[PDB]
Amino acid sequence: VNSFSGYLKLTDNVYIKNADIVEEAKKVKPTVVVNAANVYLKHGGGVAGALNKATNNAMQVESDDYIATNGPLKVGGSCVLSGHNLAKHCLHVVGPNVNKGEDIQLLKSAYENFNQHEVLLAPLLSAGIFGADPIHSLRVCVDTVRTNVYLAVFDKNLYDKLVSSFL
Ligand SMILES: O=C(O)c1ccc(O)c(F)c1
Repeated sequence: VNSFSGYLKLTDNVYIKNADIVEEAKKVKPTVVVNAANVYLKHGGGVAGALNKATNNAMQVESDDYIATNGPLKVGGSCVLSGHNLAKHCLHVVGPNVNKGEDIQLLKSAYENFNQHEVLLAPLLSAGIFGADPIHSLRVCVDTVRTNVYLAVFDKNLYDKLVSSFL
């Protein structure tokens, strides 16, 4: 049994809810929240800007030190950093950004990072400002992630379309 409430069950291991990820993390304090990161860990908009704003910019300060030491992530890759006031840990995962021309086949590689964690609160990778089709992102999630994932979908309209169209 875990703390997540109000989710619709899609599969054995994937759950979904219409919720602002910033507010869900604050309520649950999950072991892992996933950030929709870029390779530079520059958290300016979308899930990253909102998560980072909720940490009062402490996520960005920590991230800048990580990049200064290690250099940029790979598209499809990840790193584990602090969850600050939102979670124990933040798993920063880089999905491909269609608005930069990145290979959508890298979305499966991105979701494979989730399998290193037993339970996660996450957004749909490569959705929203990353430019991918969220229906596709949910299909790749279900077909790739084997650990227990609780997906927070920001837009109510999109949430209802993802549920209604789910195979
Ligand atoms: O899921 C998203 O796309 C999401 C969530 C919260 C935000 O503030 C945002 F800009 C985007």
